[PDB]
Amino acid sequence: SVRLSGYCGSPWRVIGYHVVVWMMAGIPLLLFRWKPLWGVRLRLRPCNLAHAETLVIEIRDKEDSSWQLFTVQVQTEAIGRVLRYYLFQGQRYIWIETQQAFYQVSLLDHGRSCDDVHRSRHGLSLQDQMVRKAIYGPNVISIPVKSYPQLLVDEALNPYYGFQAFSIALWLADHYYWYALCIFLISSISICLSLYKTRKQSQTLRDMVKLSMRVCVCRPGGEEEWVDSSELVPGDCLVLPQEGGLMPCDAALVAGECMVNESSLTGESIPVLKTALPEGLGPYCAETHRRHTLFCGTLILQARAYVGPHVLAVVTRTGFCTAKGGLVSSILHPRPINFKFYKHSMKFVAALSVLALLGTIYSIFILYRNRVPLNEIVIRALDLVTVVVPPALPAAMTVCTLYAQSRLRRQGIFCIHPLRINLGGKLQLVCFDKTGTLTEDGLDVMGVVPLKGQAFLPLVPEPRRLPVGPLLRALATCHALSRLQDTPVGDPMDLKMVESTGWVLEGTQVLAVMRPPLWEPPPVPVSVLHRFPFSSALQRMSVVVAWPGATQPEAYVKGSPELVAGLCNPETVPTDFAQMLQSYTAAGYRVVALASKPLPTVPSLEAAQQLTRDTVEGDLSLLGLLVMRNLLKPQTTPVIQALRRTRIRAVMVTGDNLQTAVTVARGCGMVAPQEHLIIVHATHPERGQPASLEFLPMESPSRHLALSGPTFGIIVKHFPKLLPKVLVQGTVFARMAPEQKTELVCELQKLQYCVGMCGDGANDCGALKAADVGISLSQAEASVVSPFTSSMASIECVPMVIREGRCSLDTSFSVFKYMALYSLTQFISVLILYTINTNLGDLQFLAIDLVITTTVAVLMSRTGPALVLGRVRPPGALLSVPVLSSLLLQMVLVTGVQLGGYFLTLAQPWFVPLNRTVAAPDNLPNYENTVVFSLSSFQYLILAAAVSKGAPFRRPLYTNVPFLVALALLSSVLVGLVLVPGLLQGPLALRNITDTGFKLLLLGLVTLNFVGAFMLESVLDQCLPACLRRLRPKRASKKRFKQLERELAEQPWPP
Ligand SMILES: *[C@@H]1O[C@H](CO)[C@@H](O[C@@H]2O[C@H](CO)[C@@H](O)[C@H](O)[C@H]2NC(C)=O)[C@H](O)[C@H]1NC(C)=O
Ligand code: ALF
Ligand SMILES: [Mg+2]
Repeated sequence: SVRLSGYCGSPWRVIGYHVVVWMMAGIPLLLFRWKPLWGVRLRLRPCNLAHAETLVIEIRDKEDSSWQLFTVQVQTEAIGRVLRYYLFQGQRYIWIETQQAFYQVSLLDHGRSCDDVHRSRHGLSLQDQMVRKAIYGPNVISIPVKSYPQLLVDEALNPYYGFQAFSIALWLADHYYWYALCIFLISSISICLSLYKTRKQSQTLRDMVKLSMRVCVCRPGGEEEWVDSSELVPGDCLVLPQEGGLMPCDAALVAGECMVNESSLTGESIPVLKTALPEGLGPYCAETHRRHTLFCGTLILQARAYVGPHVLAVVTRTGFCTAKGGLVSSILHPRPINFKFYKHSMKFVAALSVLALLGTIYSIFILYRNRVPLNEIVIRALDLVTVVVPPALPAAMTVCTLYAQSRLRRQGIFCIHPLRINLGGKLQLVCFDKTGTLTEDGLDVMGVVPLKGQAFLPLVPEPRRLPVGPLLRALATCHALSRLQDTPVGDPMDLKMVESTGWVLEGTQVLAVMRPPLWEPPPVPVSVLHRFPFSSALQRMSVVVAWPGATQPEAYVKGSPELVAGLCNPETVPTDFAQMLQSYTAAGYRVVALASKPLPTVPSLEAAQQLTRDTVEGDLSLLGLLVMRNLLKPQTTPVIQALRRTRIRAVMVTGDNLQTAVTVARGCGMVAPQEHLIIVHATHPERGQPASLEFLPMESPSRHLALSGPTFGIIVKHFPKLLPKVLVQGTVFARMAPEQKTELVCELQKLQYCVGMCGDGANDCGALKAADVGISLSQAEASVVSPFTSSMASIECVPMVIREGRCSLDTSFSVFKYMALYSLTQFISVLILYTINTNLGDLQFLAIDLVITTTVAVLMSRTGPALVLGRVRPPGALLSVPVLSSLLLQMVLVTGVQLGGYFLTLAQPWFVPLNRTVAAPDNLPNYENTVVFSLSSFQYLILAAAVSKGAPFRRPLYTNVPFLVALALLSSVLVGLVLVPGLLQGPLALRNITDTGFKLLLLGLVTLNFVGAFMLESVLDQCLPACLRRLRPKRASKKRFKQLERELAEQPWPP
């Protein structure tokens, strides 16, 4: 469905439109452009799609008519005859000139037979390498680092900077030099900080994503060590390293068997067995199988060659095509954040521009009636537009976030992009990674089962209180651990077993001698006679150990419990073992069984110790099983209760097994004991019969759903109508691919849920960016991508960022209301004086614009958040009846006092009219200016105090002593300026009033509007919500999640 079009034109015609916009640099274009689509369409000069410079790709969603616009450069490279390559949206769409046909990179895949990949077991000649290198590019994910001019274009395209630039120009023209400098300097640091930050993030991301490991391509002429790094081709063959190696390319292992860590892909640190691909005549690609294939970013722990000279693999995917590359494409190319407040603010700012256009005509006509010079009128008309639309408004709103960032830094939460703190306020759903976020990172031995008799025996709580004798020996001496300088080096689970007992590891053939904790309530310090490894096929490791009693040694074999049972004698094995194993597996307790064979072998003789691995392990008595699980965390259960009490929903997104997710979620309190959990499985249509949705309930002593990634895939394609019904009711998503984690967050946010991701990353990094609020719980990988990074290493960060957001959004509402009211009250004062051929004097404007607004705006935004989270949520809508009503009614009172005062001043007999001949600047001292300015000054202080709500989301206003002091000291200066004739009257161009009575009445008008404003705001705040229900009782929410929850209330999908 993509709309791809070719382009060419006359060089003079291209230079012509470069004279129109490129000389202008675009900043006028956007000043005359609502949106660029109309311009974009035919700005570029069209041609045959055969030959092009850039390509207009317009991608349409047919269903929603989603005609998204893109323009993409044409790559021309010579293999030996030039081939056309197009780098669309990251990925390579390759154009064959001969067939006039676009073909995307990875269209090679035709379901290439398992046998086809086997046929290409060895990489072809330098001619094949040469062309493949041209077809697929280098084996790298190329993150572009853009230039300061290119970054400056995108930042400075923002229309407000255009308006600020226009404003600063007019201010330098009208001689308002002091404030002009302040707005320019504030802008300069803001743009610079944005540019510096933008470059740094790309630089760090480019550094992090780049992998530089030298590899050995396998070719009969070409199979040599470290022959290349970035040259490895999608068809090429490679030798897997015999030890630890980080895989550069997604590949399939032709020969041998390997153990890999998939922590990048899944987030589970436990090693996974990969075996040599069976040669398959059937035309099947490995994509579906996903089983015998090692992915880019995975670590090969162990690589074992048995059938061949070395472990041998064939590449499948390279560069941007690999899954890692898919995630890099996911973290690049980001959709903008949809926030009702920010768009509604721009609509309100636009509405003020319509009032400015009206104001300009009133200014023009009345000044023309005043018969002022034409020159004056054009500067003054424009000046009013800058009075109406406040040029500092963005800078003011940032001050709220800047404070909240500082509080968060003290709490240990390091937040880049502080405007994202506001999004914290609106969060309705927090999505959680399981491993190293909600649960503890390493599996911990919970207990051991004795098997004393024929049947199994009860689990022992404390390994430190080891039962003294053979179990105590077995647990202490069951080590694969290598001795290190004041440390045991080895596998964490093996370390945990040794640690949990409390025994410490320090003859001719005596190896790694085992000793006690050095408290006696048996010390019996013991030597390991023989040691046999945990081969992945075998699933068993055997340690022969002899205690210092001149006794027969015992051989302890630790293995997978079924294999241990198979090896173990049937009299030793219990019938209940299967049920016990099943129960512990279902509980999420890792079951690893240790068996004992009494051995009639002379100790300290290598001949006696030496036997066949299978013969030693062949028949034994099961000594016990070992049970290990994640312990949730200390603070995990509390945080989830608070979120659930607040009515914020919690969705467990894990890359782990669904059975584990079910038990941890129940423990977490995501699913409470009363709450009923349904398991949803979708069977794919492999037989051609269409896909079947199956719903199975879970029994335990707000109905919600548990899903797997495969199921999610089948629902996202084969049940599109039902996906919404899943998403609004699904609380556990398990075995989810790192792409699927992003996709969950994408489909949640299209349902109008404001969504927050908390995770330790490398798998959820995509979700961390995608989510409106992204919290990293690790300083590596996650930290770089996440807007918010904790160092606390708990879920307890999530409530703090909600609280800080709720304060920040409520403060941001008040600061916008203040900045709106200040611009309008100045707009009234300027127009009121303009009617009489007068203006607010220079240095009077400076008093209001510089000293008053800055002081109240900086000091009103200090208020920290409310102590405890409440069910009520801060409003998201700035363009709404409650806020607009407050502004309209406040302005009526404000206009009232000013007009009343002016006419009262006219009414008094001492009053003398102004010159009206000489101009607004020329008539420096005048009663009308003095009374308007004197009344107006107090209103800016009054409005600031009135708009600060405080109590529900922030600490009480009285707690903000600095703000009250600031208002008190500023109020004193103003009250002094009216009451006493002062030197300052000369600089501020104010005429003293003889009648103290009139001045006391003028203060009277101030105290009327003070009491009035506070009462007017309070009464509206109290009654308007009640009035809303009276006016519209049946009023229903527009948010899609709210509607779907209602539908579900009427009739339940999977009942
Ligand atoms: C108001 O405007 C000015 C204030 O300085 C004064 O007007 C000037 O007065 C002188 C005589 O003192 C005349 O020669 C000028 O023609 C006046 N010019 C203008 C432009 O007004 C005076 O105080 C007031 N003007 C009038 C006309 O009374
Ligand atoms: F640690 Al996870 F999905 F549970 F990355
Ligand atoms: Mg994790």
